[PDB]
Amino acid sequence: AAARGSHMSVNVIFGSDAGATRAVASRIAKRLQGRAVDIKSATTTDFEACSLLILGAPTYGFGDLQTDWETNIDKLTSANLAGKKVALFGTGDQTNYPDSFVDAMGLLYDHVVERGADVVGFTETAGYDYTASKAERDGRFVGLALDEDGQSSKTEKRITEWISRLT
Amino acid sequence: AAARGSHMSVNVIFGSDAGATRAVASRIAKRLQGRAVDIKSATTTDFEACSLLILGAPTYDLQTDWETNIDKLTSANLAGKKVALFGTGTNYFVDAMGLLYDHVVERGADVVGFTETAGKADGRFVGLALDEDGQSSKTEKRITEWISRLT
Ligand SMILES: Cc1cc2nc3c(=O)[nH]c(=O)nc-3n(C[C@H](O)[C@H](O)[C@H](O)COP(=O)(O)O)c2cc1C
Ligand SMILES: Cc1cc2nc3c(=O)[nH]c(=O)nc-3n(C[C@H](O)[C@H](O)[C@H](O)COP(=O)(O)O)c2cc1C
Repeated sequence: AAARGSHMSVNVIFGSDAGATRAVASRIAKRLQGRAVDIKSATTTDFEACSLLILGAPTYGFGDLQTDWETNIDKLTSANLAGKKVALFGTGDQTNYPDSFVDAMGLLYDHVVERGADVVGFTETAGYDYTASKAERDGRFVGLALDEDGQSSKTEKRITEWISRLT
Repeated sequence: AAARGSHMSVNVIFGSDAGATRAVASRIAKRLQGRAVDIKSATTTDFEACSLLILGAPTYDLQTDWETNIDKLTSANLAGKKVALFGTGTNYFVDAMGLLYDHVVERGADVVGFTETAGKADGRFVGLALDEDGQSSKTEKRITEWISRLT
């Protein structure tokens, strides 16, 4: 008999290549008393069996989705997300990639809106320096944009402010 | 933020018309730190979002709500999932358990919690057969032993 893994019905599904998003997802999971699930081991049930779903991904290549997310994107497209509360967080480097900043978060946003999820947790682009981002809509981000490479000292505050809006 | 409803990953989907199975499922869940879900309000997610699935039904001979809602069972991915069965049933025994046993086996759910018939569901009981009508003082003991076999 295995534990559910968290008290609250929160599933944080993430992808990571160098561990930055993995650590951020675990930090987010703790605050909401949720589970941190790697997209490589996630199931469609992980997308559906939660009252609040949070998807996280870094941006790799030329503004593309992280490789595990692309391979496992079926688990997302085959999940019933209609009317489900969904939030997004993205890791990226705004200094070295100012034209494709957290672009993978925008790719995930398009994918969950098509499946009918109610997306919450929009953030402002004020403290960020970037030229273009697929994660930007109406002058704001579709979720929490974090830069562990050059702005790690601000992620702790950004996570604190972002979560308070999700509850 | 809503709680999952149980600490352990156990979902007890049951069916009851008079309240006998309902009460037994509640007790089993409390002991296993699981959720008790009526099949009328159950979801396919309730079938899949657990490491141990426990299906309960009275014999009336499947209970009417279970047949009407059998979609949720046939459309749930139980392949390789651990599933256990408990059945409620002198005047007649736990026949609906066997109908529920066949369904989960057809889905591909590894069935556990087989029970001795010493007290249509070989030579061993496929799950916890409970007779609340005339043997209720032994149901608590039968549950105790059954839980030991599941852990
Ligand atoms: C080859 C490569 C391409 C990247 N492309 C982008 C990009 O287009 N946009 C962005 O915001 N960050 C980009 N980054 C930065 C990463 O997304 C950032 O380091 C992130 O924190 C990595 O998360 P992880 O360590 O969990 O994999 C790139 C990094 C590398 C190594
Ligand atoms: C019409 C009818 C048929 C029944 N058929 C069976 C049967 O074949 N086998 C059995 O063991 N019990 C049978 N029972 C007994 C019930 O399964 C038993 O009373 C059970 O505890 C009912 O559970 P519930 O009150 O949660 O619905 C039947 C009861 C009724 C009213």
